[PDB]
Amino acid sequence: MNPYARGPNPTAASLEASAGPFTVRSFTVSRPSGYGAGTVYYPTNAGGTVGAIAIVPGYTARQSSIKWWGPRLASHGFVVITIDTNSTLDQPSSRSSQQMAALGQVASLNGTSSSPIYGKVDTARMGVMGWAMGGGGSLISAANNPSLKAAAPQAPWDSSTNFSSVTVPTLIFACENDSIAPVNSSALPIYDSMSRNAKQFLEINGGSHSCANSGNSNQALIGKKGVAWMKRFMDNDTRYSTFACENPNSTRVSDFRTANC
Ligand SMILES: O=[N+]([O-])c1ccc(O)cc1
Repeated sequence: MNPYARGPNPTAASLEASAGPFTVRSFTVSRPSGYGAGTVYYPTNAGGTVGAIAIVPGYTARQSSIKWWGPRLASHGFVVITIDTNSTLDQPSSRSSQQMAALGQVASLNGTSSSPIYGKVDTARMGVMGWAMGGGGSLISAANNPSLKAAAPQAPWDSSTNFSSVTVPTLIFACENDSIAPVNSSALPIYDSMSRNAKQFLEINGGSHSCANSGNSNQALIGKKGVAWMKRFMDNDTRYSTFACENPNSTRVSDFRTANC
């Protein structure tokens, strides 16, 4: 009787696949509200309203770096907006404001009859993702908006690592050999600061700073985990509890931690 459960029962194979069960379409945002540019990905056949996820790139970067998440997540039953920031050189606090503005605009479009996502979104169920400074921005978003249902930043950085205010379920993807935002001074301290949430830390063996970006060679695992985390926590969908919470016990993972999951 979970009103938010969508799609067939998951399997490892179905979550590792390039595409989930639903057909995906996309469109460009005509007039971004409070951010630079956006692409919205959505399922055409999810069978009920779905939650929305906003995804932000890192410093200097654009939608291309994070775009693979759009179809991957949308095909499992989410509306996903990938953004460009107002400036490629925006810092994490500005990136958080823009991420939240993008979620607001998804809500606007859900109420706009000419939009392809008209009536497709449950605006009460939202999540945040992003790379590097965009990952820091996602954590700021979560700290400031505790009704967000999930966060899953990748290779995050912020000038502070104290995210003890975050009560939103948070999965941190990290990249072992990150030279930009080293794990030991960025992703791991951030993970360790969070005391009141379901949380997880998944470090990719040998990964550079771009190890969770479009074109990575761990899309099966990373995509399984991101989808599972969003499903479990955005949809309250306990079919995904093991996928969300498990240690993959994988040679592709150099460090795994989880708590309250
Ligand atoms: O953009 N970032 O991910 C950064 C920026 C500066 C820094 O010293 C470390 C990481």
